[PDB]
Amino acid sequence: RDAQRMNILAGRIIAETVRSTLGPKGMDKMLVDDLGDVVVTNDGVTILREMSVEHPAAKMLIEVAKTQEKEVGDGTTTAVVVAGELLRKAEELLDQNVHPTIVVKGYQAAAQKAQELLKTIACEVGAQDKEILTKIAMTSITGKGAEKAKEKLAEIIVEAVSAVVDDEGKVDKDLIKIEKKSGASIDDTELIKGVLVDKERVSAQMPKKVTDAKIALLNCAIEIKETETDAEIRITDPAKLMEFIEQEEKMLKDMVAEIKASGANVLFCQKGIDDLAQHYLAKEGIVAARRVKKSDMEKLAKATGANVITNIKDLSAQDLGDAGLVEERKISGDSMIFVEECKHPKAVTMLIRGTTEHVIEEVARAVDDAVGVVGCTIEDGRIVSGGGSTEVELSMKLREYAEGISGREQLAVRAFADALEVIPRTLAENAGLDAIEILVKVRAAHASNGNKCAGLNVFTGAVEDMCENGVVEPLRVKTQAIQSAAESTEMLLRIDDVIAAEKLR
Repeated sequence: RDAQRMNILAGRIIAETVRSTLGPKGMDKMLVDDLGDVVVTNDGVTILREMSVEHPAAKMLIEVAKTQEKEVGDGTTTAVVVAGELLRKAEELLDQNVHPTIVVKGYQAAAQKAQELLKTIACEVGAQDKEILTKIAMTSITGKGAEKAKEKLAEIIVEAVSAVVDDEGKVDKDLIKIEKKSGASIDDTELIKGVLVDKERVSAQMPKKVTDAKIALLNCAIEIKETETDAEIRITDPAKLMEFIEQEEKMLKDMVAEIKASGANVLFCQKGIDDLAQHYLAKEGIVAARRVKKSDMEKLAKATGANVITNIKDLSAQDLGDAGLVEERKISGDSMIFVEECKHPKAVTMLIRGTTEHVIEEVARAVDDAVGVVGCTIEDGRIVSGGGSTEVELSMKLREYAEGISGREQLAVRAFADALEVIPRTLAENAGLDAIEILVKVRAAHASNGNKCAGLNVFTGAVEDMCENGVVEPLRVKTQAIQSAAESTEMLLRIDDVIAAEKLR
């Protein structure tokens, strides 16, 4: 009859299914299709990418989740859960024959007020505090499962982001490369200022350590060259077969000789190298190598100011780079070259070691997500208490602000505050504790002059300080969550007419 009555209860099917999969714990409810492609993965946004939709109302809430994921990378599921909880409470007031106009404005007023309340609560942090940067790092890796040396990994990751601090105060993830190389264990983890490579020197006669070496890049290969124009070899006299072998002796002499005249102590190459070319580099004594990714040939020139040289004949001194200290040694595994550059570090890297290929890949994913959490703090410089210790504080202040709004509509803004208690309730139910007798203790810590960092810890299972245990989350995730949640609910309250048309392009 009314239709709308049946669409409100439809939204209570997606939020509940993606409610337990939030936080450390969370059982997976896989609804595989008839094909049988089971993909057990405790994830939320992934469930929305492969699932048949029943009503068009459930499709609009997916757009706001994708735009927020690429910009943040985490916390998008915290909005759809709290969103659905708001519609369930609105039914208590809908029965009173309330008009949607006065209801939709009640949430916008409380949401707009929360934008100013979340600022004073956010604590300021500098780009050199070695006490807050270390806590936010260890909190993210704890959930990965690596009790071998998580304390050391938190001290090295903070030393890198704290050293590549540009003048404007931003941070680029491209300036931190990753290297997956097996070793003895994680204890051998160390961050080198530069770039490593397992390509050992082809000849042992080459120098083992050279200080202030001129880097030289060659985009072409060191083999038989060929003119850009069309050309084909033609043989008719069998006596000329020996001249071709002798002709290469001259081309591979004056060409390679120019490298030494330019003052190039180190050389690099991508493709293979001619067999006879190994003799020229033996008498001169210059470092060389082969097989190098094209992407690596760009960071070296960008990190030192060098320029690629496609023709050795057109080589110059300005195009040469400047290596800090090159040397080949071993560090619990296969020997590798260390092309360091501490005189002016423009792009560092990171090396991780493990016992097996399956172990390094696990921690390899944590270093990427860790930079995202700390990467946004250095840019904004504002953080808030974690563990859901932000909504319970605002809910008590909105009651005072709701008193100023006279008339028979103050109950609307008040009902929105009571619905924000779902965050501390989900984490409490997953821990196996009652969420009715514990909600009173969290209020004592925020009564009058209580601390502004109290929260419930899932591990210990009792109210503690988020700053002491190390629980903390960015501020941008909270602004976008309240901002998106404030606009997401509008998609349901504003609409008031079923669309039963035909032919819509």
